[PDB]
Amino acid sequence: HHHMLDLANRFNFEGHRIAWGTLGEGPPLVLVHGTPFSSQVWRRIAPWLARRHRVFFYDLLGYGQSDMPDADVSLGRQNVLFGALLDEWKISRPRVLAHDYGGATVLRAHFLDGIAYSDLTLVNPVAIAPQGSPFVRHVAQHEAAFTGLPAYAHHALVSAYIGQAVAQPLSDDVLSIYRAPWLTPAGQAAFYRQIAQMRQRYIEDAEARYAPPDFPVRIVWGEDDRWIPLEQGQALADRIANGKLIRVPRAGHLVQEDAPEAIVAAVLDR
Amino acid sequence: HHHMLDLANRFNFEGHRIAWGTLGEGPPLVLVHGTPFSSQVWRRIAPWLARRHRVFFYDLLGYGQSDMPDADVSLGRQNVLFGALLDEWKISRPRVLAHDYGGATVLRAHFLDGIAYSDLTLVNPVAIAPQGSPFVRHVAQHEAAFTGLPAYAHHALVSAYIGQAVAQPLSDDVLSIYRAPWLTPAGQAAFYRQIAQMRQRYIEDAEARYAPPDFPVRIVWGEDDRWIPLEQGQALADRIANGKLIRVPRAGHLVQEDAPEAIVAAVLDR
Amino acid sequence: HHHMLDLANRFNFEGHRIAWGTLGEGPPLVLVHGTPFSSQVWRRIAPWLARRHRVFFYDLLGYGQSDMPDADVSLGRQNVLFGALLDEWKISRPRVLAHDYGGATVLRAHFLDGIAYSDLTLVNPVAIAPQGSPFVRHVAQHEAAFTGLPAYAHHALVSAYIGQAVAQPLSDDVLSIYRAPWLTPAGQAAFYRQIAQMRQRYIEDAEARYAPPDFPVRIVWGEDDRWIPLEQGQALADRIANGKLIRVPRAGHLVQEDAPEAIVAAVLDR
Amino acid sequence: HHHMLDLANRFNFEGHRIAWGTLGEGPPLVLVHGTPFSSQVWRRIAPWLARRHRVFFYDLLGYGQSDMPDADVSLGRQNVLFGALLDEWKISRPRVLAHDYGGATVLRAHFLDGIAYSDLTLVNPVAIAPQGSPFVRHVAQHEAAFTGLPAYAHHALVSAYIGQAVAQPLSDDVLSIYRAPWLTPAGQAAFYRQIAQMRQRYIEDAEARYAPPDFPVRIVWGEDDRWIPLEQGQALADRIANGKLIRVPRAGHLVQEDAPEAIVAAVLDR
Ligand SMILES: [Cl-]
Ligand SMILES: [Cl-]
Ligand SMILES: [Cl-]
Ligand SMILES: [Cl-]
Ligand SMILES: [Cl-]
Ligand SMILES: [Cl-]
Ligand SMILES: [Cl-]
Ligand SMILES: [Cl-]
Ligand SMILES: [Mg+2]
Ligand SMILES: [Mg+2]
Repeated sequence: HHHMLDLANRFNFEGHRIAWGTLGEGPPLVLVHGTPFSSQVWRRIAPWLARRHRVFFYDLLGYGQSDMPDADVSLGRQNVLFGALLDEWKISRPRVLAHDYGGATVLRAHFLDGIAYSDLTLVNPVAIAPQGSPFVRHVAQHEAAFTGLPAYAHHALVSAYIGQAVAQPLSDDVLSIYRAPWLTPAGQAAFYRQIAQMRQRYIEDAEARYAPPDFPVRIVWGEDDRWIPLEQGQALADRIANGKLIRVPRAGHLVQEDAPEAIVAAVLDR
Repeated sequence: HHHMLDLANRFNFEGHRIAWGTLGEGPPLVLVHGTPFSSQVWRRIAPWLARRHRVFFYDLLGYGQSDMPDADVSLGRQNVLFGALLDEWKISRPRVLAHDYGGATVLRAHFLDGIAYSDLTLVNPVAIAPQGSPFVRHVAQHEAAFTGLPAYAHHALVSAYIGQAVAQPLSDDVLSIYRAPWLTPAGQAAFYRQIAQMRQRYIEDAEARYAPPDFPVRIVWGEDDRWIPLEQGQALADRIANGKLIRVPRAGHLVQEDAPEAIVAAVLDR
Repeated sequence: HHHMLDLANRFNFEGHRIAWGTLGEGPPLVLVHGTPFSSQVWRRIAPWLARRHRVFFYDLLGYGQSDMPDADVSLGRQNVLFGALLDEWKISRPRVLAHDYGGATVLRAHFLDGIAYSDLTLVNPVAIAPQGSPFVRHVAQHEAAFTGLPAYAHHALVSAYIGQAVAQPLSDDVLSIYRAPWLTPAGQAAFYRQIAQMRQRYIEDAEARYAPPDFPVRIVWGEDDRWIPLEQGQALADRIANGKLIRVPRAGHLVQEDAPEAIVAAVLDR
Repeated sequence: HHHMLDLANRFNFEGHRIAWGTLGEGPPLVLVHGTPFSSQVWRRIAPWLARRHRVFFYDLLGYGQSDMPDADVSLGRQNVLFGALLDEWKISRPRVLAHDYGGATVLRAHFLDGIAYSDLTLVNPVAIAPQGSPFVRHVAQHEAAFTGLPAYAHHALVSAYIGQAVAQPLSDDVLSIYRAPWLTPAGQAAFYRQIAQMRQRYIEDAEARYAPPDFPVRIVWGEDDRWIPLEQGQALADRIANGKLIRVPRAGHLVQEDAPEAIVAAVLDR
């Protein structure tokens, strides 16, 4: 596979270590991943965006190379960390590129917390409620029953769940990039924890304020998304992007794997 | 793959349909499968045994093509069904070939119910208490939590669980033979039902009476079985087979897939 | 996989039908593939370039969906066809995006035939002599022996040869896209024919004239190319691009499959 | 996969080392493989035949672990070696189990050289003229073009050719067992060498003498054999086996991989 992004740095967020890294120089561009993934979703994207921007990426608290504490790692926490990183990085009016729960996080940070962006690219965002597959919804009710699974059975569930996000099946090498953080004893608990902490109110609170903002918004949408119906993406575009949707054929929820070129084009050909 | 066995007959067992079939002519030989499989474990074995025997095979109540009722399908039921079928078939002193819970069933039918056999070939039988893999032991405590899973997640767990039974991974075609009965709504509930009903007492009651029986016994034992430790196979051989164990290297629990030739040899090369 | 590009049009070139298609509106951009592939190498690239350009793509004579005649299909012919299509399409100073033998063809058309471009993006071009893989050099000496192979053996060789062009193995569905044109009786003969017609002089004639052209030029280079050494890519960049290569890590010859996002970035982030 | 047979011994055949091994004790049983394979075709069969026989197996000159000389390795040589081994092993009237060119060899040794057997089991033997797949016939006419292939192309050809012998595709681990001897520089030359040395006369000379022998003959025939038409198997059965075939459904030429249990049953169930 293509190389993993180097998240060399550690930011202390309220006693938790947050992994982050940067590439390139120029105007700031911040990349925000979703669940159950990590900044590695940008490994074929960030290097091309870094030719003309200083690109920032970090792993959400509870994900990837960041700490996975027995603590609040929900969307109620992630926009606080997002704002804290922008201040740590001393950046103003960043370009923002965000996927899934990362999209929820930057929509909360703008509409609830007032953070100004220079422009915003969303990729299959979780943005209007209710949201959540039946698996997420069922697992959230039996957390201890799933965290206690034998390692191989957990391995199989994580592998299948990640597989639902793509229209083209991943190679095992690539699937491993996203699965591996969840396979340690801490990671297995962390996987079901962030599912169990999901709550509709985090998205509903942001959605109540949606309106076209004072910066351009574009929404890249994998048409074959098994998790969110296409018409929900169009409804979001109607609400904040003047009805504009960048539809990506033969791509599922994880457009970064099915069609990273689509995201590169959307950001660079703006 | 090889042809599936035709189980074209239906026997009424206390109001439940039991699928069964036969091949060949000659002395009777009855094949008994275990969990979570079906008579299809004999599809590469029964045709060769049928050259000189009238071979009978049936699907346990709750498995395969037999009915999957919300009722007792435990080992406490299966020996009753086994004896009822021997009566229905009007067979006396069959040769017996049995695997896993099929082995427990024919051991109970002989040592508890007094049924005489011509000879007995066991393949990785569940015969010594306690028995239960980590997945079965864990899932037994969370039945509704697992039956409630979305189809693709249950699909993932069943595929992985079946995979633990073999040393050489199955092709998808062959895995599908064993997985498919558990994927309908009734099959999904039935899969977790037969796990929830497992009890050590069904094995313990037979084990308390173990001794060399009044017919030849041999035990074919896949050495790499992930579900039953070799020590219990050695114990069974010491208790009922005068220390004789046919160890099969590089074969897991499901010897019928890793090394069906070993079972054909054990039965035919007396 | 992603949709195949629709090449619904046919151009009559000296009695041979040439397949081609177009997407988008605006300034013209022409895409030129290489061997042994087709315009399908642009199926994840052309749609994004078509957002702001009218994209044209065609299959080289002897390739893809174009006719596969028992005639000259070498690079000596392809620049004549390229110029004929530009005239047919009535396009002036197109942007050009070209790979492998497509690069050789557009370099010949500019440096030998004087055709003007407004911009040139080359991807792992065949441009510096000598060029040719071990398979090509061997098979060029035994055309009849390989054409005479039974279908499944030719199938295996074409599959293996195509696989040498990528760093990440293709799915069988994607490999089929590129292999299928070569599997008919006519396609099997055409595959070895275009190998046997290769000659270094077609490259050498163009190379003698290389200098920085009067339009911008950039070279995308998959670093792990098994068919062209990096040093020849650098030599070309030294001659026509002021020493600049856009290096693509973990990408082989067929950057379109290993890293299509790199090509999209190189064209659009100009 | 199941472990490889240990051919621990070496026999001097006319200045060439021949690999051979034995398992078990009791009456002799000699196993003879065919092309392009080795004694490893018996790795799941020989251990079960050894429970009551002393089983002998060796690799044909030119194959497997035996020497691969630039010398005659054809069927014209192999019956000489077979007779020399029987004499070296001091065995008389052995049971014989032979496949493919191994069948041709033991048929030639009996009907042309007069060696008496006590029992003969043939598996998809080469025995009736003419015999030879289009791949074999074409490669035999262009030997130098194929031996000079790049290693990866030879690897793909050998893999595909072996794949034609099975109805169920091999795992790569198992395919490796059969492919590996042909991948060294010496093995690559040796692979095309034994194809190029094939001649119909070796079969025709034996076929002219076929008649029911003074020992039992059984013919195991994989019904899906792509290399030898079923009609030639029935023709052989009519001439030396009283018209009897042991048909094996859903098995190809290499019955040892598709259905080793069928060969075990055929030898032992008597
Ligand atoms: Cl902090
Ligand atoms: Cl909620
Ligand atoms: Cl219990
Ligand atoms: Cl694709
Ligand atoms: Cl013309
Ligand atoms: Cl030349
Ligand atoms: Cl190998
Ligand atoms: Cl000949
Ligand atoms: Mg288990
Ligand atoms: Mg022992």
